[PDB]
Amino acid sequence: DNQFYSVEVGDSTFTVLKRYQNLKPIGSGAQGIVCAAYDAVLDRNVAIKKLSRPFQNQTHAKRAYRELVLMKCVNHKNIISLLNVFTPQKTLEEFQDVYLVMELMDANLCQVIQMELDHERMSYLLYQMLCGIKHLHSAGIIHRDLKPSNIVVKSDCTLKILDFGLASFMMTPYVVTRYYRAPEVILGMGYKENVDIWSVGCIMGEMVRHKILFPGRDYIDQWNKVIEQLGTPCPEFMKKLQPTVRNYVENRPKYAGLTFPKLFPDSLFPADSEHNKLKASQARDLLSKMLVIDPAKRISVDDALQHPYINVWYDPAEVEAPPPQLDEREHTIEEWKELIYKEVMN
Ligand SMILES: CNC(=O)c1cc(-n2ncc3cc(Nc4c(F)cccc4Cl)c(COC)cc32)cs1
Repeated sequence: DNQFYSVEVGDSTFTVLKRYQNLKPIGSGAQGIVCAAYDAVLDRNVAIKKLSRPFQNQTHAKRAYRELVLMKCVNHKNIISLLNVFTPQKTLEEFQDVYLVMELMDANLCQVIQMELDHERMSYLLYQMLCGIKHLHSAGIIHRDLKPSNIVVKSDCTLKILDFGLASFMMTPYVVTRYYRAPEVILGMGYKENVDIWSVGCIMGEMVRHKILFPGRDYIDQWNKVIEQLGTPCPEFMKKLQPTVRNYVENRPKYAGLTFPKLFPDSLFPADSEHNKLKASQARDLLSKMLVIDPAKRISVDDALQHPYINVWYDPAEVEAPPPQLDEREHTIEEWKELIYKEVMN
């Protein structure tokens, strides 16, 4: 009679529509436990994410509402698209949980990063990342927090970005991964579309080095890794800085910065055949153009898509697909609950 049923995965309770069977865990973290399942109605495997009272506080609520709203604005194969959204609760007063359903992928990009990838797969993953970012930008969405843990991949090299980036305080075991954020974000500068190119360069470089490029306890540590490796930025960059942050950055110890042959030596690249020698030099060239502190000097998304390392995959239908409510302010728990509930059941 009832449309739903409940099972215990890990230690969370999943109450899902009966069409979804054989729930197995695949991931946990920030704002959602996730299960794989078989969708008996679509005859395909899916991933199901549980949002446990997303309205419980501002940080959870703004992200839940935003990503439920934004996913109807984008339509692109390298960007999340939902198959279903539902709550097992019946009225607003009973509402607690939201369940999101998408295609089941094969792996997280963190997993792929730990592998040895030929140039064809690396360049195809990066090409798809840039296509998705370009689609987001065309829809007026600048991500600012692109990171591998929110990117998923299938065995055939196809890739999807799962989140929409930045707009806090969390009272939980949770901690935010900040290593892929641009200097604009680290330093509070304001930004344009190519803020996301930095994060792609951080992902790129980690595929080559198999180590996080700019680790650190906080932005303090992080900034130190940035300047130690790329060198202190030019005065032209300093002048963009708010006057207090400028003082801190200018008074940091001055480093000259390593060249990119030394940051990404030949050893890290496939370079036995002439084809692979050439691709290694094209890869390091692209790296040197997106790991650039000053956004005025950093390569754009469009130019990155024309780079010789990337454009071997080009095709008009992928990079330029037709683009498409609103982003809201501070609300109470009660108000967020109703906003999310109403978006859940359009
Ligand atoms: C055999 N397959 C595997 O081992 C793997 C499959 C995946 N995989 N595939 C899809 C997918 C979606 C989400 N998040 C999510 C969701 F489930 C539903 C709606 C929205 C969102 Cl953002 C997560 C959780 O990411 C932290 C992992 C996911 C990763 S490893």
